[PDB]
Amino acid sequence: VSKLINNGLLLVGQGAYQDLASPQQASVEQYNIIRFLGGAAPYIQNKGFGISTDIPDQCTLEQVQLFSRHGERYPSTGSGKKYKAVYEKLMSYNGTFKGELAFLNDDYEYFVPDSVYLEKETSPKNSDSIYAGTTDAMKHGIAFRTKYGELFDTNDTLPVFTSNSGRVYQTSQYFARGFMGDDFSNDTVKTNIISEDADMGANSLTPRDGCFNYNENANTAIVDEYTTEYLTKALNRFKASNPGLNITEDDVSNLFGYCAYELNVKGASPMCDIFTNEEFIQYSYSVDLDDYYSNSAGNNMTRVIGSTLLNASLELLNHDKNENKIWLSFTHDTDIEIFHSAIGILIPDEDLPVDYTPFPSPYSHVGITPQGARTIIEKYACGNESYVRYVINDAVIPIKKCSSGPGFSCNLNDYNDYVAERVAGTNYVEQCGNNNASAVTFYWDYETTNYTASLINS
Amino acid sequence: VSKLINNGLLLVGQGAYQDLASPQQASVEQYNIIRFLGGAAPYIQNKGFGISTDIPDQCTLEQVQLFSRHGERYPSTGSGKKYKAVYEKLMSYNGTFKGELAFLNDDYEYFVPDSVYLEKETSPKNSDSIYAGTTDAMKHGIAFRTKYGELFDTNDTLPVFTSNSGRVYQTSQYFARGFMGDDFSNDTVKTNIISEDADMGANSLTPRDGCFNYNENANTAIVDEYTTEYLTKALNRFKASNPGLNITEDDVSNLFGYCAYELNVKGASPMCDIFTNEEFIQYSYSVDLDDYYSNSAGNNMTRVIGSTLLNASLELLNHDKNENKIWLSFTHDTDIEIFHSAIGILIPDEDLPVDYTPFPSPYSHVGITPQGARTIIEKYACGNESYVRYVINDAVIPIKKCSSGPGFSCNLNDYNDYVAERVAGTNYVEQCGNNNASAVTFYWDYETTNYTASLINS
Amino acid sequence: VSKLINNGLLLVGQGAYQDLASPQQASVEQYNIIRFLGGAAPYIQNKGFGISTDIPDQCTLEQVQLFSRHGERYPSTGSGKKYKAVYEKLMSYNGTFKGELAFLNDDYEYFVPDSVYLEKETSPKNSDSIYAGTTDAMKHGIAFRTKYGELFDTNDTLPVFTSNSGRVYQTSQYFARGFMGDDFSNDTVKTNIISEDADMGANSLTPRDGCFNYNENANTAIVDEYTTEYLTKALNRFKASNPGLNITEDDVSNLFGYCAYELNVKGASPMCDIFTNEEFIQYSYSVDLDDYYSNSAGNNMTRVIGSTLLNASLELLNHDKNENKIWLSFTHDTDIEIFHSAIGILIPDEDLPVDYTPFPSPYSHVGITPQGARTIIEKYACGNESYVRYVINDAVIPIKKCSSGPGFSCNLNDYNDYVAERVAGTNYVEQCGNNNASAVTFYWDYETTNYTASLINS
Amino acid sequence: VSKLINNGLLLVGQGAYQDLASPQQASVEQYNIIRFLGGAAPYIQNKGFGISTDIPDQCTLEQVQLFSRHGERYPSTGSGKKYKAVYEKLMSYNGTFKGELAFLNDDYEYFVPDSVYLEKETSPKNSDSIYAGTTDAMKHGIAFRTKYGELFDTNDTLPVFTSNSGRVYQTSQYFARGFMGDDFSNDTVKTNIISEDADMGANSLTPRDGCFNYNENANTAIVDEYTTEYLTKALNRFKASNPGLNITEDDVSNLFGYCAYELNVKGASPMCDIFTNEEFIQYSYSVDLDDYYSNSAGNNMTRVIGSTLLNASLELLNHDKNENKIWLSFTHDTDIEIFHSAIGILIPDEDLPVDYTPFPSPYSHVGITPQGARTIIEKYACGNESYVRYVINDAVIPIKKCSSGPGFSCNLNDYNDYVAERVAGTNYVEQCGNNNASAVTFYWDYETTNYTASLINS
Ligand SMILES: *[C@@H]1O[C@H](CO)[C@@H](O)[C@H](O)[C@H]1NC(C)=O
Ligand SMILES: *[C@@H]1O[C@H](CO)[C@@H](O)[C@H](O)[C@H]1NC(C)=O
Ligand SMILES: *[C@@H]1O[C@H](CO)[C@@H](O)[C@H](O)[C@H]1NC(C)=O
Ligand SMILES: *[C@@H]1O[C@H](CO)[C@@H](O)[C@H](O)[C@H]1NC(C)=O
Ligand SMILES: *[C@@H]1O[C@H](CO)[C@@H](O)[C@H](O)[C@H]1NC(C)=O
Ligand SMILES: *[C@@H]1O[C@H](CO)[C@@H](O)[C@H](O)[C@H]1NC(C)=O
Ligand SMILES: *[C@@H]1O[C@H](CO)[C@@H](O)[C@H](O)[C@H]1NC(C)=O
Ligand SMILES: *[C@@H]1O[C@H](CO)[C@@H](O)[C@H](O)[C@H]1NC(C)=O
Ligand SMILES: *[C@@H]1O[C@H](CO)[C@@H](O)[C@H](O)[C@H]1NC(C)=O
Ligand SMILES: *[C@@H]1O[C@H](CO)[C@@H](O)[C@H](O)[C@H]1NC(C)=O
Repeated sequence: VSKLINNGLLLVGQGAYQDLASPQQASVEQYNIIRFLGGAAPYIQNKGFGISTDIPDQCTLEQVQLFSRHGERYPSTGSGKKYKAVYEKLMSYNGTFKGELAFLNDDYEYFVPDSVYLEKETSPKNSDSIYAGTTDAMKHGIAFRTKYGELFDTNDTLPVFTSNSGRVYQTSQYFARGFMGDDFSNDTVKTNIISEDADMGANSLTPRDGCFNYNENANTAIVDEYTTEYLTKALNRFKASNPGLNITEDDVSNLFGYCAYELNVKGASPMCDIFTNEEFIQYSYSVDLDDYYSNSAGNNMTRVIGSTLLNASLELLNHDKNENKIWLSFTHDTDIEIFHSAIGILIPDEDLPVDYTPFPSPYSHVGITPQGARTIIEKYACGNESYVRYVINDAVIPIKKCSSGPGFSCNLNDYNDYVAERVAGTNYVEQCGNNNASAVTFYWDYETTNYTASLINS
Repeated sequence: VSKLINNGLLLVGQGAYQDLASPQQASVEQYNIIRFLGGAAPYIQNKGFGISTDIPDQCTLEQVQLFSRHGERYPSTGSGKKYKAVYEKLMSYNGTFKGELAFLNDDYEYFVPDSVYLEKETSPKNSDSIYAGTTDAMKHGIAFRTKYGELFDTNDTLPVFTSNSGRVYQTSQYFARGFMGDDFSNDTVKTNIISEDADMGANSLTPRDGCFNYNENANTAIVDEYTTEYLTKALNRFKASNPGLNITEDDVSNLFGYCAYELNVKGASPMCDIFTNEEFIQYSYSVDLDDYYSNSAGNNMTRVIGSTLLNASLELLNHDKNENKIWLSFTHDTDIEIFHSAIGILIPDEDLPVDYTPFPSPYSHVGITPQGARTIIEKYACGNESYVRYVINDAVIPIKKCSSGPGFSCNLNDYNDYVAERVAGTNYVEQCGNNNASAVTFYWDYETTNYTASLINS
Repeated sequence: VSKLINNGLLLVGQGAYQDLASPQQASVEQYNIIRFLGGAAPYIQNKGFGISTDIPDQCTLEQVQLFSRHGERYPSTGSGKKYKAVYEKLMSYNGTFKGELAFLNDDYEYFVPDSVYLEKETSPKNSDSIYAGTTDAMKHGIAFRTKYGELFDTNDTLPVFTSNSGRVYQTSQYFARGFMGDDFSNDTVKTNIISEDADMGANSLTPRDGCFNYNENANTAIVDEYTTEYLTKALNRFKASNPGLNITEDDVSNLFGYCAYELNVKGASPMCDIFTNEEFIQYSYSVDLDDYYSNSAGNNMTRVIGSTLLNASLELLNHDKNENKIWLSFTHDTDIEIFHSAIGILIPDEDLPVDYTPFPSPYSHVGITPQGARTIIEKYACGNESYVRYVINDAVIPIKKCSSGPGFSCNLNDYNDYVAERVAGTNYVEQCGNNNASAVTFYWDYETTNYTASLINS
Repeated sequence: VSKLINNGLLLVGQGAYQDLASPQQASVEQYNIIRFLGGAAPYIQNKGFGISTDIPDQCTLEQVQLFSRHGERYPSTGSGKKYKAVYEKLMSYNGTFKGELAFLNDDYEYFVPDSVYLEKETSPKNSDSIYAGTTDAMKHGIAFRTKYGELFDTNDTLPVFTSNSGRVYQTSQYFARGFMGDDFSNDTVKTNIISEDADMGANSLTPRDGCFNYNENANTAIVDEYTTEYLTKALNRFKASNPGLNITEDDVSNLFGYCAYELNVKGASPMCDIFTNEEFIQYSYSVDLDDYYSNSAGNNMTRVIGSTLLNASLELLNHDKNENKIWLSFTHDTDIEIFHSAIGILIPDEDLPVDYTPFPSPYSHVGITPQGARTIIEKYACGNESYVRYVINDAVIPIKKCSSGPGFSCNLNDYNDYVAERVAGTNYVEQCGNNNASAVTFYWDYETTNYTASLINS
């Protein structure tokens, strides 16, 4: 395939630049396909606000907390089944594909040829893609040591906190290897594998698993009211070039995710080429809708689940005497998204509408959890005060009305009040129905508790 | 001066890319200096939403309206003279400048050589800047012809509507020249210069001029509540390196515009180097506040004023049969802002806060009126329906709840209801206290009325 | 068509960046398709040597000479015929195209639907392409006034020198309009249209036309020895996906130019997608070969033709008292290429080989004459000396062993000796067999001689 | 310090784009500062020729050899101490620095905090630079696995060959770690540390060490003929702004390396801002000259020395049946340069001139050995033939007259003839005067010879 086809991520051409003095006068980031793929496609930085991510001058790093998703991965078992099916449905067309689907004629292989890769991080070992998730995680580890490394005492073991999802675990490991470089060994790094079982309660990197009363589908109804007409138009366009083509809107909907994962896996996907920006945007909003209403503030149970890690993170912030200053936590998009429902920095004031497409989406799921998502809390001293701020996918995201400190940070005293108010009236044990652990302890007790859950293939 | 210094517009270096597979995974556009300079600095495209600006497939162009600001300019008289005063205060420091202000020692000339350039477009003739306002307008005209020229009948004169401001008028001419290329002549283009005189009432590209009850400064005390502490900190930093340096917070505040203008004029400004991102962002928000409360929905009078052009534009869209399909109007940022107060697509639901810095700014002045600002309405037919949409600084901005047409456009029928809602209860004559023209007629009566005001230097 | 397809010019993907800290560590320019299209595709800057194109500090601009090709154009009459034929040959395939050629099924229109555009500059009026040649020329004019404008006395008419090729003429005009801005009129610009008739002799912007003894095909034999096997491999690949496909290597060869012009005309060409880099590179070298041996030092008659303009240019350089300091000449690639055979700055020491592909090509035709090619001679004073240097497609190209002056320039005294040696033993009248004008005079006599040749459609 | 200053590597601003339709029409890579810093500054990819670095379609990887320099490093002892001496001369200026040297006033620290870092790779651990040498090596390993890993059998140990230089050795380990990812261990990788001791003779990654008749300084008097006038001019400029500043031309010459090293160490260097492009280019050529005459074909001894690795590499390509297909060798720039003296693909036909500055430099040292230099031989099968080609710093560099295979590769049969031609009449023992090992055996006998030299700080 020509290097002129699918050789980048931008759904815009050179036309963007045609009347500019400088290419820097152009706004082309908006057209990045990843932003429309619901967090399934490769890592992308948050749009951000222009705030420098450097620690401000005259401030000194006190502590950092990373909450990271796994890196890019193969489809899940469930999705893989869907994509393999739609591939088989497509391939069983009797006819030669024309138009956007013409690539389907060209000895087009299914991008997951071995199902053992389903659920796995893409890596140099199983993928030819530059967007390999383990690569993402290693490069992140490196970058992260570069920036926050002065907080690391090399006489200390680096603790790593990870759920037992194999891909989350492998992320944590590639991250730690990036961070530690040629000092990485079984002795300089201790990984605490925190089980996803419901019996971990709030003592978890996936506290939703112990929250029995949380129904992620509490709002599927409202989400289903959002138009799917773009799926029909697209299906109809495919049929116009391919008469008799037997696929549905359901098949078409699956092809956005198919695009995202083939991109992850192969580094380029012809499946990405079949949709217009406008279809991408509507697909994207249907994902924001789904995630907002399942995983964020649209679901009235995410505050309480999200607060477990908000609390623990705040405890870490408040304890300045801990020898360890670097908190490395790895988990899933959903956990990070629910954590964000409690953080409250990327959460809209009102529930998302379904009767129109809002611009922008008041809730951007990919701005919070792309593949390789990173939610970082920086703590630093400036004079006689400590300040806290969030760096979400490499953008500083100021806490609303707590952004007066250097780098639009929140005085730790004010951050205390902010968190208090976010978590007011939450009670995990009681709202969730789970009498296991009521709070996170694993950041503190991992030396005396063995977090060695075995890895699951999810 | 090293080509490594001020060789671009981005307030970020290469660290943005350091853990990515592709540079397209980076979000660096948030860091563009222009976005913090309040519309004073060169043109920049609206961040946008990824909507293809192309006319959608199966859609046929019917009409386009352009509402354009003048291009990049030299400082106005007031600002220029304020910049000259600050320059002179700096030059009379006795001492060698150190730190960020050191460039002041280096035969640093004031950037406006001749005060005759105040108020004027920068151009190849008066400026060595690639960011020249006339270049921007000319390239825009070319691009605009390339996009919309199928709508132009070459047997017909191109009408141009411009206010009689020199810079605005010159913009219109460079644009028309870009548009018409080697067909440009006093025969193929007829420019209607619409006076900024208050006696023009609503029949004006600057209807605020005839609005007597409009007080742009009505909300200054609110606006002035916003923090100036960053100015003090910046000043103290300058003083720390330059003991006894005698300038004010007011001076420092003017150095932002000085930066924006020296950038326009010279193509680079050492003065841009003296601020942190955090200062630019607060500066930027002070401008958003001032313009929101003066020129937008913060001021109760702007909806009535803005509605004059909104109505006129709607009359144009409603009228199928006009031989002329390309509307080209040139005016100031203020008029376009007030216009947008009535358009209502880039207007926040609520008044801007003053007691903290919101992220993002709920009202982005530079998203609407950068130098060389362009507000475009495209009208196109898809099937048996006509659709309208806005392209503001090269980004489609869908109308809230009127964006289900192709390319997120509004059915002209629905667009009628939207406009009616926007202009409801407005009355120029009565609200403004002006009994001259009550409505725009210049788009229709310009062949019988001689619109030929003499140019003013403002 | 997806904005992920053909949305740039680079025959490389994101893979180039995958192991870098900064995207600026990547070399991706080498992959620009334009460089392989033999000067037929849009303008591209010369690779260059990193030499700043600014006039050095402490130097002051004395004089500038532009020798410019026309901008991007539609195919010629001859080429158009070839491309239309290959399109018709392709379209008459009975079968559905598969593979690279699949786009041929998709209601693929021939990109020159009206033959009146053959030979013409692409423009906003006849083309949707951002690469419109008139746009290129206008933007150049603007840029050129920005840089060299201090040499322009606005009390003077700008003289423009152009051959009577309609597209060259139109280039000169769009250039002059860019340069003059809103001061462009019949009075501020005087265009001297220099006939391409053989009877102009050396008094010509196309002195090859008066050189009867010049045989551009003196070396076709050696050029034909260069491998064409890549054409077979490509043809075979097309046939493998399309059994029965009746096209030849001749057809395939025509498709590189078809790619180049559809790119010019439409801004993107699916025809560009059918070749590998390796085919592009070999096509490209066959063009370098052809042009080197026809138009440059491989042909023993180009020195003498090239010296006519080298001499005239040098005369202009030596006459510091001329009121006019800006020499604007427009002509064809071949004339500029032959001029370069005499200039000697981009000419290899040995003739090009044909029995292998050399890397790099010792003679890069597209580095000298892309569409919109610009060969500029800058003259500037530094202290008590004047210096001369070449800026070829926006890159400074130092004269070998005359690059000691500021900006790697040649002292005008040394430049005199350099030109003397380049033109030693040339005699246009005698070597060419033409007893018309023996030397260029039109730079000096255009006020008293009327250069108003009528425009030809070539 | 402003993010507008030193925020990139390019010695050009936005003016490069000002008359283009697409920024991809610009040639800005010529302006990269790295290309003028003589291999001292961060990694940069070879400018290259547009050849796709992908394995050609229908070709199957058979073998790869990597010859890698150490990554970016701190200054060597000598250079570091020279930089410290210049820093101290500058700091003892009594006076406030003005002009380009003003940053010297701003609590400007010397960039090597601890002399223990001299000779060492920059890494996340000792450096906050994105350009860290270890990061570069690690990312390279990842990329290399992604490209070549189909050739790796995971049942087999990965052998690594490195010299015992600390920085080289560390490079090899970061690379291997990138390559092996979470499979890296002392079991999956076996590193063979090949001593730099002269007693190693030709069985060495640094065979120049055992070559007694090799005088790297044989040609210093030739090299010293090249102009130093630019140093005087630079110095006089520094003096003009700083009266009585007491530094030499020698000092100024060292400030180029200081720039390169501070860039490596800090990620930005104010010292890079003190030179013009024209000075960097002359500096750059002084380094090309020195290295051409010391480490390449300018020195009569390098072909014999280089031929040791050329022969060994050829023995590897000739031997189909080795279970190991991935050769990873790590050594210094000097060894790779001398290697290239025998490879002969980036070697000029003639000795470099000294009496002027050629464009381009006929021998580009940084094109061969930037920090993190990579010379790769790929061997792949196309049909019943095997092909060999070179990828130097991410660019395919075809062998002259052996580039007609797919991807401009050389049939291994032809490659044998090429190598034989290159090594003809060479004899290490006799030409070098060293009777220790006469040939490389370490690639074959490393499982029976213990290659385990102790690390040196050089
Ligand atoms: C390093 O860690 C050990 C074991 O935790 C501790 O006892 C010792 O105090 C530490 N050494 C230094 C130099 O900090
Ligand atoms: C914790 O959760 C697990 C799984 O739901 C359950 O078996 C156990 O009873 C719980 N423990 C308590 C004390 O509720
Ligand atoms: C968070 O901590 C507060 C105490 O500050 C507590 O009342 C609340 O239950 C906690 N929320 C969760 C879900 O852990
Ligand atoms: C806009 O038009 C409406 C009727 O559509 C009219 O009643 C109203 O006064 C107009 N507003 C202005 C301010 O021109
Ligand atoms: C129109 O505007 C003028 C100038 O401001 C004002 O003085 C006059 O009263 C107005 N005329 C009418 C008819 O209201
Ligand atoms: C302008 O040009 C005219 C006519 O060529 C000439 O006579 C006059 O001297 C010039 N005026 C100035 C101010 O240079
Ligand atoms: C000049 O050239 C033309 C065309 O070739 C020819 O008719 C004429 O005779 C020539 N004049 C002389 C004096 O040779
Ligand atoms: C160039 O000028 C020289 C005189 O300097 C002359 O001998 C030669 O004929 C000229 N060459 C051409 C072709 O005009
Ligand atoms: C390279 O190998 C040849 C035989 O192929 C041998 O005669 C020659 O001496 C070798 N050169 C070196 C320097 O190892
Ligand atoms: C090998 O090299 C050593 C160390 O430089 C040298 O002294 C010795 O003579 C050599 N040995 C032989 C066998 O030539």
